[PDB]
Amino acid sequence: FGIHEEMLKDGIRTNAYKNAILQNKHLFKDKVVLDIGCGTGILCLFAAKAGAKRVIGIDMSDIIDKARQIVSDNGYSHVIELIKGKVEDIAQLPFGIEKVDIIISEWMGYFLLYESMLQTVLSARDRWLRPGGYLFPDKCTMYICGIEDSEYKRDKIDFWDNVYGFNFSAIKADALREPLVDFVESQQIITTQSKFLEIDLNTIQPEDLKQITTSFEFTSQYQEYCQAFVAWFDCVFSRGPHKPVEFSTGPFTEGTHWKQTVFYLENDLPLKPNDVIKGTITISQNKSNHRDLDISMKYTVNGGAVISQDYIMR
Amino acid sequence: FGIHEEMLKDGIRTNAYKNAILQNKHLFKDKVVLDIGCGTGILCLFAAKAGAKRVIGIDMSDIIDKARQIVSDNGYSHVIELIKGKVEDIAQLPFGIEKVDIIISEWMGYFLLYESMLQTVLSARDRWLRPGGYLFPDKCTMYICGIEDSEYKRDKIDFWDNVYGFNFSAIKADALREPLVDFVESQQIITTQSKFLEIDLNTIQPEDLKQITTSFEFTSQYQEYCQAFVAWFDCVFSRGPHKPVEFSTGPFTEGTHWKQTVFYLENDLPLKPNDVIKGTITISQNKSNHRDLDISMKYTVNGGAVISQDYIMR
Ligand SMILES: Nc1ncnc2c1ncn2[C@@H]1O[C@H](CSCC[C@H](N)C(=O)O)[C@@H](O)[C@H]1O
Ligand SMILES: Nc1ncnc2c1ncn2[C@@H]1O[C@H](CSCC[C@H](N)C(=O)O)[C@@H](O)[C@H]1O
Repeated sequence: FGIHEEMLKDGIRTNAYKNAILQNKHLFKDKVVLDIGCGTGILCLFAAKAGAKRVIGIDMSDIIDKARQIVSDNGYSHVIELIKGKVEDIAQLPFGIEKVDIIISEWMGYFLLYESMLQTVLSARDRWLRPGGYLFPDKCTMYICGIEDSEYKRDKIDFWDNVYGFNFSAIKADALREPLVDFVESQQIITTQSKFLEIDLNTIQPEDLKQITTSFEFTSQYQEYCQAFVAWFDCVFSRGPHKPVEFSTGPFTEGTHWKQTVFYLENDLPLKPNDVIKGTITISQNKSNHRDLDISMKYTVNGGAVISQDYIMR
Repeated sequence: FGIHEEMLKDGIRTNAYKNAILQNKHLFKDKVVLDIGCGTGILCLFAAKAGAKRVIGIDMSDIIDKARQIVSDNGYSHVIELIKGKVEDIAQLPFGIEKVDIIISEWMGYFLLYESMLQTVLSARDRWLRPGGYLFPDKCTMYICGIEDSEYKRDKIDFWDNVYGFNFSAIKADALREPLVDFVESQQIITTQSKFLEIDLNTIQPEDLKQITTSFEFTSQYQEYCQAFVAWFDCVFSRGPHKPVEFSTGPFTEGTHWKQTVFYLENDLPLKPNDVIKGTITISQNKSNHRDLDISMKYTVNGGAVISQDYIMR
């Protein structure tokens, strides 16, 4: 339903795709393009307008029926073919196509990896992408920093101490364990930013994602309390475009429907300028429900004792 | 997860329940209370504090495990018993309880009836409520009026005419068929209000809800275009409380998590003062997906020809 309105109205995201595709007619002319999760078909339309010989869109949604009408209303029924189905249940691609030159996908989830189609795209890549072929986009980088969020933490967390006079503190750890998807103001940031993960769709393998372990390090700029870490991702169309096309979901630039991801700390960190926060973040699917994402943090401040907190995005 | 944060933070709703319960200790003292869909247990806690002998909460959610801890942390483990389960799959109530004096429930959905627990409450009533017993709340009234919403209609509807130069108009009827749950400003209202439905939980029967047919009539106050109808409901704890307790989800009062429900019109209505809009609204569950709600409108303006529009809440 309205899920497609949201992405189309996400101007930062859609223009990034539009520019990467339409500015590179030379790369798209007469090629075979596969759009994974085509939805309403806007990306397919871009690729057709850019000169592709064939655009094959896959989507498991019933949106497909109306996407075909949109393709026809814009004159592309001979170029764009849409398939209702999960990518995993496609025997052959139509028209006897066996390899494709370009895969377009919008796979990125919240916190990049939450309920993402990454695995589906990697399988499509392994089954169909010709050697040397291109993934639009193909590189995503995650960043993390520390913020001051005293107001929002007292409202979302310490609310549970006294609810109409009752003690609801038994719920507090469950409130803390859920990362919040929300916009953060950049003036709340009180540390440098740390690139802590890069995902390269040209090289990554499916088993690399079973469990992600990574490191992060950032530096306090203020005498201040830190109540949360905030994380976002930048996405780059790097291989293929004549010039690289980029967009960010971070707080320093116009918002996107992914917002940012806020990880509330159990205990506020009192930070002095030049204090160093460094640790590891481990990301993996939840054992009891595979749609859920387990995120585990272990870090220190100036070598202090290890602080550890576990989150579940569900 | 955070669904319970939302209702607790809904002050209009929670205070209405708190006042109806805690202001009527005389009615609750030494009685047996059933809370349908108890969640975190706040309503159970109110009923216990009001003097109930026994409070039985039912919830099909795993929230129950933490709700039991909250009950214990507030000293009520001997009064409040919680059952994980659907009401439809409960053999006997515990402690050999066979009848109950009061049913509390928060059954109201969006547009009152969308994904509501009404049917579950009526079954609990028929199985367990003693003759003459009370339902908290027991009366809900729906209201509807016409609004000016030219800005939001051009953004949510005529957006589809031209999307990055492409014609997406094939989607426009699907955008119009989805009612929007959103807040409306009262100064957008340009008609009188029409009570079009009342639900009396003391008397209503399950088969009465298979298909609801009702009438509405309201009157234009301005020379203006009408782009949508807006609907909300008021809820009343009428039988039981010493004085009636009420709350509204309408635009003239503080917002609630139910917001209001906006029905965009296919064709704007040009209204003159004292123009009369009258018709029928038919509400029933969708044949192909029973979670969905079909809403059909047929109306006239000053006896003009019949205008009809169909909506699906899904
Ligand atoms: N395994 C899978 N196989 C096929 N489609 C999938 C899939 N997993 C998710 N999808 C589909 O991928 C889409 C991603 S939303 C992307 C929408 C489109 N690019 C636009 O801008 O409108 C969804 O519509 C969903 O139905
Ligand atoms: N058929 C059914 N049987 C038992 N519980 C149900 C049910 N249908 C819905 N529910 C439960 O009813 C609850 C309604 S939300 C009400 C929450 C509570 N009154 C509070 O203020 O926190 C949900 O938690 C849901 O799990």
